[PDB]
Amino acid sequence: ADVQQKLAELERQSGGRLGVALINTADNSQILYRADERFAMCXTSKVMAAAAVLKKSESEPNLLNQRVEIKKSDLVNYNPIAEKHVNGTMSLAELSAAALQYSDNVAMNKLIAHVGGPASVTAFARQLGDETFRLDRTQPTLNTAIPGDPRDTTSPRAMAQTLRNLTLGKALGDSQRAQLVTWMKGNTTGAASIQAGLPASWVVGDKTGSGGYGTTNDIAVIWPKDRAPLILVTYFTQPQPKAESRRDVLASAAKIVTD
Ligand SMILES: [Cl-]
Ligand code: NA
Repeated sequence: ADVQQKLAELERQSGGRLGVALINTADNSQILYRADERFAMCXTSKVMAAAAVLKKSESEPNLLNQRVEIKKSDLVNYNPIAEKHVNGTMSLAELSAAALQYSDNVAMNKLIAHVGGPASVTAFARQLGDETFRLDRTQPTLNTAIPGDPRDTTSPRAMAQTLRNLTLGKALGDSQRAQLVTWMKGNTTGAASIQAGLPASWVVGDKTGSGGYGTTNDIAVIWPKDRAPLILVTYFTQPQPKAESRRDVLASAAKIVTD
């Protein structure tokens, strides 16, 4: 009740729309706030794309070593890693790491294309038992985050459950699960988001997202000191098309639900 009041107060002060789902594996409990509403995933969808490639690799041993050409025509709006590799190749492992750890747009698009496109990523989610996730578009258009638009959305509840399956459950084989967790623990983009609301000693693997309407997102697997792990999804979006980022809102939500 108090956690619910605190999240409602945070949402009101922020001016936007906040979605939270925490799974605490200590006691199999959840803390939910707008957890069945849809939110634009933005960058957070790259976990599903990378997981689809990892799943494909379970029946294609050297898949992660497969080379992918990077060309000027592949560049999109945010290419921090791929821009360094234009006119050469990157492996699927390198693209997965760039997508997950730097939010590289080109890398996401190569993962999407490899597995057959947005509808194939969505079909993979369905195979896992996630009937909420939808990836409709590639980068950069999947980030538009227009209010009322269901494209490229999921709910906090569904994303938390799916992230739990991918990182702590059995969606992926042991090698592939460990690889996903290692990639997420090496993320470089999340220090101001969920991590900023947790004690410094806790270990986090996370994936952020951002987009139009000031959309600011983070999804995380969290190992608190000497405790069972948590899964936390914090999704946030705002009324104005050109609203600025609000990573502090995600940090505040994380602090509220883990205090
Ligand atoms: Cl505006
Ligand atoms: Na989206």
